[PDB]
Amino acid sequence: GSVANDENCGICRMAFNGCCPDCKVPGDDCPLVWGQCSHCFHMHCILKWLHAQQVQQHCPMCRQEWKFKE
Ligand SMILES: [Zn+2]
Ligand SMILES: [Zn+2]
Ligand SMILES: [Zn+2]
Repeated sequence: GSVANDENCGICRMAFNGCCPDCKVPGDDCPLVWGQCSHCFHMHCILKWLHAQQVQQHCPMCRQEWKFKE
């Protein structure tokens, strides 16, 4: 669990210090992407979330215009 840990994604609830679920990559070019806010999701993941669904663009969590923050 009931703890509030933001160290885990929301789409695949994985540790930012790990490799994507659908990606068996060792750890070379598979980092993560952050948003306007603490929001931190895996590039490929999030990217696909918005790159697959054009209907809604608003962040998958906040109602703010999804921003590909650095
Ligand atoms: Zn990956
Ligand atoms: Zn966000
Ligand atoms: Zn993800």
